[PDB]
Amino acid sequence: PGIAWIALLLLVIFYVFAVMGTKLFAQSFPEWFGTLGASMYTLFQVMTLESWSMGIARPVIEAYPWAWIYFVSFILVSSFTVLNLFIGIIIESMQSAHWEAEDAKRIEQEQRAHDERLEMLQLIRDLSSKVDRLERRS
Amino acid sequence: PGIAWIALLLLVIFYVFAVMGTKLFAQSFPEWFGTLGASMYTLFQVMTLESWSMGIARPVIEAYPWAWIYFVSFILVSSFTVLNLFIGIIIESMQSAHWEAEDAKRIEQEQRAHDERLEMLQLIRDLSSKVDRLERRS
Amino acid sequence: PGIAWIALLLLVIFYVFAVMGTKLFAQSFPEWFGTLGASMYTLFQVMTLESWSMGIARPVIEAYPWAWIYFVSFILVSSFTVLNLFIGIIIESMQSAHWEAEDAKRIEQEQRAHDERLEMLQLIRDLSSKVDRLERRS
Amino acid sequence: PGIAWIALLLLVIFYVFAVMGTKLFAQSFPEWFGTLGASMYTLFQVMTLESWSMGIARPVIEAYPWAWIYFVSFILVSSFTVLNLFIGIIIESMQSAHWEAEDAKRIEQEQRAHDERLEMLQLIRDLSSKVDRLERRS
Ligand SMILES: [Ca+2]
Ligand SMILES: [Ca+2]
Ligand SMILES: [Ca+2]
Ligand SMILES: [Ca+2]
Ligand SMILES: [Ca+2]
Ligand SMILES: [Ca+2]
Ligand SMILES: [Ca+2]
Repeated sequence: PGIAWIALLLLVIFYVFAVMGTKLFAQSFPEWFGTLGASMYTLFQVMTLESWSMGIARPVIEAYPWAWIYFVSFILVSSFTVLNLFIGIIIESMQSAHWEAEDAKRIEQEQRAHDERLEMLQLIRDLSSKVDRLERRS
Repeated sequence: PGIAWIALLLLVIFYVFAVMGTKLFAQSFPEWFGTLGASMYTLFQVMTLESWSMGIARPVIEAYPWAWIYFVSFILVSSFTVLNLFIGIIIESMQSAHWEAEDAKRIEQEQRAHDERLEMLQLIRDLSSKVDRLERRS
Repeated sequence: PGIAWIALLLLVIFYVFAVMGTKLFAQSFPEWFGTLGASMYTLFQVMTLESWSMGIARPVIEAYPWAWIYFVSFILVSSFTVLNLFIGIIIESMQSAHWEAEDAKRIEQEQRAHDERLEMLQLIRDLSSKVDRLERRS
Repeated sequence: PGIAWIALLLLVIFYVFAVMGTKLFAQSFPEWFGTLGASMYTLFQVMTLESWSMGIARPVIEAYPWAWIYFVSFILVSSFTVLNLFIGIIIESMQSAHWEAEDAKRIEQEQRAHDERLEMLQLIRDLSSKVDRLERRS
């Protein structure tokens, strides 16, 4: 398993949508969608929210007015799995730098005293056997 | 309740302002605010700050010179209830993955020794009952 | 007293800079820096990094070629005292929604047994006198 | 060394890349890469994703087709070694306003009852040497 597991999913979405868009727009916007290789570029350009609608979406949507859905969704999904991936890094850093190291520094402190108690206990019971061996001796 | 509760709120702010925009600018920016759906689009774009100002705000502000307040507010609000949503996940995931788990492991490893303590205590007053039972017997 | 103290500071930076730019560029970029309240806009737009350079800076810098330091520094400072403020919310949220109620659950779980151990102690000294009065009573 | 150590790294990449693009695009794109401190600029602008591609890269890629790798990877690398640094601020901020304080108040609270325990044991042992000097007396 892993984080670099969404970066697979994401790089899947990235490919999924790239070809999806070559299929539609390569037709009429052959500089943006003319090949797969430009889609990849344009889709990275588009993920980076740089003249995404004004530049690309609008004039495409100019053509295929439903294209909006294609652009909007892509952005939603794309950026959103980066949020899930940006988070994956916050977590697997924020419960790694401190929380995996204390995670065991108090897993160790705590069992370093069920060790003191359970000996102290054993000590008081060799007291009870020494005392209760002197109501059986008085 | 929930954090998919601000996703309701946001998706109202978004519809509020969409109808606000359409009612206003539909008139003279009918490309952007021509329909409710048109503004729903524009405002996604404005939210993604992609030629948001140079593209939409400023030209809407030339015509309607107070629209800045509209646009700057919508941005401030919308984006702000995403910061309020983006953290709604770093929290609900950073204290759900590390700190829901330990929350019970140290809730446990503490109440596991009110066990050892309160029983070992008992052992001592059973010893105190056996010894004080032998100054009243010596 | 709080996080809104940078909000103040950042609302300072915003004001200082909006005047400095009015005094400089009002002159030749009046639409952007003509009034105070339009440098306020323009620097809201600069802060949002929307056509920031290619739309404002490049042009201002065509004219005044040291204005770069102005823009860059503003951006740096601005988005930095925001990174500073953005975090002053993850922090003031992640040790407030979890690390505040535990912070008192196990400052209280702790002091619930300096109050057991320290009763258990006496009860053991009360066994040390009643026994130490039996090497002298034997 | 730490957060400010990737600021060295980032400030490395930034430099690396600037001279590269000056040794490359200084020729044909001299507004952006004519000099060093124009690549330094353009690169800042390119980093902040302001017209990075439609403005710079796409036209640079109009000259040199492979130039794409140059801008993509700068963004990938650059923006990435800030995710790395941004996060190095939530971390070295998160477990530092709440967790460099508790990790010592709980290094302490634990150490104050190795001290309670330890003295209690001794108290039990001296209780034992007293009892065990009373099998041998009775
Ligand atoms: Ca533009
Ligand atoms: Ca149009
Ligand atoms: Ca904790
Ligand atoms: Ca005007
Ligand atoms: Ca020029
Ligand atoms: Ca050209
Ligand atoms: Ca404890």
